[PDB]
Amino acid sequence: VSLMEKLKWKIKCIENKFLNYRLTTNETVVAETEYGKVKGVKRLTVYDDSYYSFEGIPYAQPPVGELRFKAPQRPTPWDGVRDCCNHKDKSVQVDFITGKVCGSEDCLYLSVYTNNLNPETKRPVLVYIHGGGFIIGENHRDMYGPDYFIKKDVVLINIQYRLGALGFLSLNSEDLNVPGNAGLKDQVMALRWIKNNCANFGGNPDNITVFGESAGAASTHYMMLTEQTRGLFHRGILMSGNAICPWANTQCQHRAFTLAKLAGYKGEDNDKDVLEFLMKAKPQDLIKLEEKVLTLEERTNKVMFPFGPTVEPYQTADCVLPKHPREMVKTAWGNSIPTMMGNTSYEGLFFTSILKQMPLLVKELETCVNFVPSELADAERTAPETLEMGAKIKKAHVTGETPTADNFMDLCSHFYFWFPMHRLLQLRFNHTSGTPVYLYRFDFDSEDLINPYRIMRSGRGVKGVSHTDELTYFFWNQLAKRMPKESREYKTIERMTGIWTQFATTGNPYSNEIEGMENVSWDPIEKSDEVYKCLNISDELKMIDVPEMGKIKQWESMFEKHRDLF
Repeated sequence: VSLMEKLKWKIKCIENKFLNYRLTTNETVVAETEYGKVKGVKRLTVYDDSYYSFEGIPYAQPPVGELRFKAPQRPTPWDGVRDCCNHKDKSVQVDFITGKVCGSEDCLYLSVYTNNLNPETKRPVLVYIHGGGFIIGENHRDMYGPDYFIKKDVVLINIQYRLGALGFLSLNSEDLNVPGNAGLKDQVMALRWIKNNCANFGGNPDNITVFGESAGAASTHYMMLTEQTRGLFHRGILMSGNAICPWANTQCQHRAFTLAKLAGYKGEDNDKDVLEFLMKAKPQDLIKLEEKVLTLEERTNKVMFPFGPTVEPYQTADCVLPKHPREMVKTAWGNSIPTMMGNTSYEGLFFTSILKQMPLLVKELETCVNFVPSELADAERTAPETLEMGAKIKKAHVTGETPTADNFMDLCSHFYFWFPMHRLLQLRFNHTSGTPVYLYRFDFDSEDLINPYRIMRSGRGVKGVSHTDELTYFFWNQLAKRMPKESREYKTIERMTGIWTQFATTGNPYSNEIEGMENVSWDPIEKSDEVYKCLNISDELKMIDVPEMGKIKQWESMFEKHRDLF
């Protein structure tokens, strides 16, 4: 990221800190938790609303020393009052703005927010799991400010979880107790905490909604798939992602050795000796080198991250993913709760930045063999069958004689997002009680209000609604400003938070008290639907057939001769 966005962000970081001190009040309050008392503080928003803020609540033991790479354990309770008027640090990670490593291993906390600690009725609880490809992200309010949501009468909770190799290291040997998915196990334990403690903050423990975007959507989906969380919550929202996305799981059992070797390890490839080295390495050395772990073959086969959620090699006490996600959908308790899913109108637009550095990537669309689902494609991507599948993909997105950057970004939309959603809906249909799933499409474009992901994707002055463009209308961030209440952006905040809270409350997203929704008939998707219908969200709200549907069926026809793998 540029020297200009570095000094620019540095200034906004200094501004957000002064604004945060300014928007703080003297009204501290104390709440009960099952681990002891916590002290929160009341804060202000730029729209002159206020909320109670409990930050840095530990939901697990700090996963340092001998707990590194290990499943999390419950934290130690305290007497007295724990100070929660400040944020703790984020997980160790590479800062996308600077490129420096930041964060700390002591990262397992959650934050709780609400406009009223003593509501006269129990409120719907909303749990946000942040995205960031399982390698970046945080629950700090400079990125995920509760300001928009606390205009509503909900309890909003933002969690953190271990990222990167520290969150997702996986070793085959059953004796060392590092099956993988530690970061997901973090999320489970936070869900358990939220279930037993939200009532102390005015939350209804029988009405909990979990949601997230990108990796957060995949996380949300995993929390719906695993037996570990059965009955913990009651609604789910998958925003631009789920667990059968190609980027949302990887078999990384061999990559530990590689990481150890990048970090200066001397010796052989057995897990024990590898683990011993990694266990004493500086956290920020491991994270800084994760970028270098993937082979050129792996990057070629579109493996996006070295460490991430994985099928665990053996089962233990806190096992989360004992089988491939497609298999888990077949018994998943979460299939039987109300679900909403969606995508933006131009997801792949996110990859503008990557294309700018590698224009050679556009030539991949000459045969498109690299984008054929990996379970179908051959190693070298040279078999005639693979060239055949690649051709069907090519027909879907190459509009001219030569592929363009726009063709490319349009393909990514489907490869990374629309096609996986399709596969999930059809799999779920064969294995469900018949609880509704609702679809939306986020199509509202604006440059007048943005979020920090736009700095990373180099989305400055770029038309179209990219992946993460919607976050701006759910959460306050240090690049936000107060918007006139009649502006299109303000109306979209209102609509977006209105629908999400309406869904959270009732398991049904429709409300006539939401402006623009008076002609809306939002029906869920049925197994017998050849065509998906979705609430299209732009300047107006309108029910439509998903525009991406023809290209989706094109991708599905790759599985004409392998219908078992669909």
